[PDB]
Amino acid sequence: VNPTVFFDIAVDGEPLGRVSFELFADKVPKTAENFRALSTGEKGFGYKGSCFHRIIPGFMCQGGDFTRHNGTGGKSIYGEKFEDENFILKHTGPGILSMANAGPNTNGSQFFICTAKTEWLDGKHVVFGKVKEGMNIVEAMERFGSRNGKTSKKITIADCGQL
Repeated sequence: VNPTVFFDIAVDGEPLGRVSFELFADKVPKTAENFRALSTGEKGFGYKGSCFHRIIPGFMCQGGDFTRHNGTGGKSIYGEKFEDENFILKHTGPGILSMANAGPNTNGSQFFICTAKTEWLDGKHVVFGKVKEGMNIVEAMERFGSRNGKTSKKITIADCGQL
């Protein structure tokens, strides 16, 4: 019953592979629904064609800024921003999907996929999903990051949607 969404990832336009996520709609329904709808594009905007702008190996891959492509944009399906729904789930290790923010109650569209345990984020970022298939593809993406987060090649969501 929890939804599954996919991203098809490309590297300088060349297909890399597919990542699928389970969204924890049973625990964070509002947050899960935002990501789901942005991944299908059903509200007329969303993730398709957007990039992963910041990738720090051994930490995380951050994306979802589909309006400015650099970490300073994005919007939710509820408006520019929405509240921190709850902090029931924790950042327990690689594969966790979590909301980026700029302060309390400032969730938009930006998210990150953790490639390490990031326990210091517990209670500050809302965890709402986890990689189900294709963690190997996230690992391959990570190799195009750097210490300061700039990517060596352009990493994009070529297609996405719901499975």
